[PDB]
Amino acid sequence: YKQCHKKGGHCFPKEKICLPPSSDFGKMDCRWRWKCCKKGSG
Repeated sequence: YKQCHKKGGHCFPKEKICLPPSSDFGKMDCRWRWKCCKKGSG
């Protein structure tokens, strides 16, 4: 919501696929062990 939203993404745990496989962010403004995901074009 804070850092990731400028790019445009939602938080998901550290295990699922961020599809398309391009913009997967690490520790953004999620919690300690979760990540933020954004698509490319799809």
